[PDB]
Amino acid sequence: GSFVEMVDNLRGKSGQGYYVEMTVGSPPQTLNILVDTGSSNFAVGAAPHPFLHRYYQRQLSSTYRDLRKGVYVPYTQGAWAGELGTDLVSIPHGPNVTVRANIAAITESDKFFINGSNWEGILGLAYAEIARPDDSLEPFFDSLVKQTHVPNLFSLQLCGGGSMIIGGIDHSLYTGSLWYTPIRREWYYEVIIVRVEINGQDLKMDCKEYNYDKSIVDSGTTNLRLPKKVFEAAVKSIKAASSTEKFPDGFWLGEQLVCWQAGTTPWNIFPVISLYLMGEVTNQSFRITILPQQYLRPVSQDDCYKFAISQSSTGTVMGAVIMEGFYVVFDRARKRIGFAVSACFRTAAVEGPFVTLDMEDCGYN
Ligand SMILES: C[C@@H]1CCc2cccc(c2)C[C@@](C)(N)C(=O)OCc2cc(nc(N(C)S(C)(=O)=O)c2)CC1
Repeated sequence: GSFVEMVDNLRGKSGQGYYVEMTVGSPPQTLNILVDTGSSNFAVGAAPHPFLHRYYQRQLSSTYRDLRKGVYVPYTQGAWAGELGTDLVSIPHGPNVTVRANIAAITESDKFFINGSNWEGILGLAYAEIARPDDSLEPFFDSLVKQTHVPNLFSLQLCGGGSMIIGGIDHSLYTGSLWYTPIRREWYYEVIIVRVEINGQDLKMDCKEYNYDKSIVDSGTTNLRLPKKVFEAAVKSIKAASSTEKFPDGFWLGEQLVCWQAGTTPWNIFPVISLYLMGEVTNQSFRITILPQQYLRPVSQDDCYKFAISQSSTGTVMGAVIMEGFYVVFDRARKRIGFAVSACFRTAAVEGPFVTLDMEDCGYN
């Protein structure tokens, strides 16, 4: 494959984030940067912190330009404050280009950096609409596309480290066909879920509930996060389908873990979950099917697991444990996201087409 040099350019895991090396400034300062499709700011630790191995030293970069404006970014989890500027940025195991990008130098933070995660900054790959301080601060990928001929597309294979292929699709990273769902709105990577099944049994909720108040794809969130009403129905259904064994109720709430003798985890007793996504043709959908190996996240002779489906008050979030099944293509150029079975008794699947009527009615307005 022509994209071979980008294969395996990611390290990390679902619980702590996946990261890529990025080289900033002149002379080069290389840092580990969280790959985040749920936000739109590029920002790096720029001062000592207990959880940081290295940080950006602006004074040592001759190409750094201070924008003389501060920025504050609150996330679903954590927040940071810093100073805005621009500097030269390249991705050594990514595209063969160097761009002048906005960069926020993080000087203070709260509950953001994670001990032992090995990343020192964040690459927000979503759109300008959700950038801070506002949509005038051009996100990194926008600068990349504006300043270079790199195609307006990237793809993520999260294993399952992983691969971020920038500017194309690497056919070695998936099997079968790619199936595409429209990007509903260019802010988050917003999609539309049209049906949910647990072991082939329809959850039978009004599809508007699945997307209230939005459904997004976020590589920087661990879990499948669901609106409360959906979470409740899904857990009731999963519990019923896995009755071969009994689990404490707090397990389903993430307040308890269960551990099995290494190699004895009874995967076969847990159901598969299918999420149907709106397709590219009228009344057409496809499904991605999620295994217990995905939604039971590993945390001696015992293997401990946390239930990785949880509640949200801000809509559905298809996080890393969902993406780990799949090669996911963020086709910005054609405003669509593709899913295929990742090259990394049951298997994760992407299947279609299905006939689903009134799919337009599933989205929040
Ligand atoms: C991979 C994550 C680490 C990287 C990370 C930390 C903190 C913020 C972000 C990204 C940015 C953004 C935009 N991704 C964000 O705000 O995610 C919400 C989030 C993160 C995390 N857990 C969340 N959940 C509460 S859970 C356990 O249900 O998956 C939600 C921590 C794991």
